Amino acid sequence: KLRYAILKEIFEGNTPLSENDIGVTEDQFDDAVNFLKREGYIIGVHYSDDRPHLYKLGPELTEKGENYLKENGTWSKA
Repeated sequence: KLRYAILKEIFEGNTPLSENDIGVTEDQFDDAVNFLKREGYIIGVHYSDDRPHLYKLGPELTEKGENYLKENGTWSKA
């Protein structure tokens, strides 16, 4: 539901981006990033304190993640 939505925000946002800023809670953003990392949609996810933190350079999209945006792109967001 929010998986593509956050991915799209990453894609054009160029990172980093906040959770409240994209429109979700910490744990929602966290779960999304972790899930997307696991399945292989994005890479460059670095853990700091405990949770994933995005920097200004690092989060890279995979072909699968990029292709996913093309299909699930039919979502009114941004």
